[PDB]
Amino acid sequence: EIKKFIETIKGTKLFTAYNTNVDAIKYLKDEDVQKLVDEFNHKDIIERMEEYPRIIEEPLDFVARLVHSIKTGKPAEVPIKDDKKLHEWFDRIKYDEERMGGQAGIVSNLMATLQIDKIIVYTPFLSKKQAEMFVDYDNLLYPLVENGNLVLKKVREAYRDDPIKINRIFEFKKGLKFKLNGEEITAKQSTRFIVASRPEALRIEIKDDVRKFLPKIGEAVDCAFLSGYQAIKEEYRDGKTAKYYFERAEEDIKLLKKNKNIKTHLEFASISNIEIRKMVVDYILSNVESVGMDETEIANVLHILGYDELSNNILKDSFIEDVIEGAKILLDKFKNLEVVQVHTIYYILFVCRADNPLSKEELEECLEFSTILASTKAKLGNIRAIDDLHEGLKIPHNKYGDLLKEIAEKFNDNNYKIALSPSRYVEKPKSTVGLGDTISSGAFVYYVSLLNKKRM
Ligand SMILES: Nc1ncnc2c1c(I)cn2[C@@H]1O[C@H](CO)[C@@H](O)[C@H]1O
Ligand SMILES: OC[C@H]1O[C@H](O)[C@H](O)[C@@H](O)[C@@H]1O
Ligand SMILES: [Mg+2]
Repeated sequence: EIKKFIETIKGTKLFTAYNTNVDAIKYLKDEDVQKLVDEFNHKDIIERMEEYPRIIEEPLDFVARLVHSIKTGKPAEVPIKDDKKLHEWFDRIKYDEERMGGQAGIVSNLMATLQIDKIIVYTPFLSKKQAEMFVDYDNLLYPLVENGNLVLKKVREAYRDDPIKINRIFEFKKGLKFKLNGEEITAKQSTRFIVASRPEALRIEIKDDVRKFLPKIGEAVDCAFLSGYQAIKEEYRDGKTAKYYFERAEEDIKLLKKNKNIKTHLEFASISNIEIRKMVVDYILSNVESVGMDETEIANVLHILGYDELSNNILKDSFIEDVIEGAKILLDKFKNLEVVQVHTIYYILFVCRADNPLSKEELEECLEFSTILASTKAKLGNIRAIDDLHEGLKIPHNKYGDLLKEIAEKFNDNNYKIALSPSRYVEKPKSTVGLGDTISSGAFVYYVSLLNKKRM
């Protein structure tokens, strides 16, 4: 059964862009949080939470948004300003581990670990330290231009004297507790709060040298997993703007498809700036075949598209019926879209049109594979070998499963195909960062694999 999953994906080839970084991870304990809040007047924390800062300019902004994430039990990603004083305050924190971060980095590593035929990863900065966090696999490749020719080089050997990007990941578990202004706050969910660096010099783009060869890169692969748009700023000091990078990124997608119509996937993320979030919808979502979102992310998209009541209902009640309705709206709105994927702590869902070449059972097989990856990663923290997948396979489907599945399954009809795999939930997960990327990329690569297998 693991064998069979691995065989099925082996011939699939993947391009991924644009974001790789170091994720410096802190596993928060009660006392770590208590110490963070005790550095401030508890009243100042409550007042700053009322303001809801969407960018971290001083440590109090961080503490406010972290408490908010713990209290609501919801993940968030919030950018920092680049100043020294703030950067240094964050360095005094003792991190427990460093690992590959960023969608394109995590997905690359996963697919190298799973031993698919080829992975081509692009990111603009590739320092030695960064490159050496990639998995050692001869067919995990980075595109270089040498004497006017495209060279695909093993990523770990392709490094140069580039700067390094570091994001800071604050992981907490269900049951974590602390006191703020007399109130004991207890985490009801295990999740993570991300402090996002957006270094001025690091652009979400393919640089001109490589960009000339995007069509050839597309022909070399079967599909593309794209993300990183979440770090685009409205303005750069050199006068470039979000619009410039978004127009360019939309064109990247057409260039990739120019000589081969590969499947492309957008992975959404928590995007603090609502103007950037809108641009991801307008420029990227409109041009891809697959989209991966959590529940909050689909609500956010729906709100951008003017479906305010449905989006707020999703946020409020998380009814699977409402999520499905939202997915259908996306399918109806975006003709290029073939599959809408939503993942929550309870399930992963695919919504497709009836005309999709895959059957409902084949869609299910994609999701069942993906859930094994995600639960393995939740248990161990990392998927280091194919053999690790036996961990995920031991964990049973969560107790809401038959029920969620039953509800969703009734929306299969003449117009739409729906598949749902309940999560295989682990009470005390080692970590949560990258679980979505793991599930989304697994499901998508499996989907592409089954399409191509059927086409022959
Ligand atoms: N504690 C956990 N234990 C096992 N699996 C987990 C989690 C959590 I937190 C999330 N997930 C799985 O990751 C996917 C992305 O949220 C979800 O869809 C889900 O499959
Ligand atoms: O999916 C997890 C990744 O996604 C995010 O968008 C973060 O920027 C990155 O730090 C993290 O590794
Ligand atoms: Mg995600």
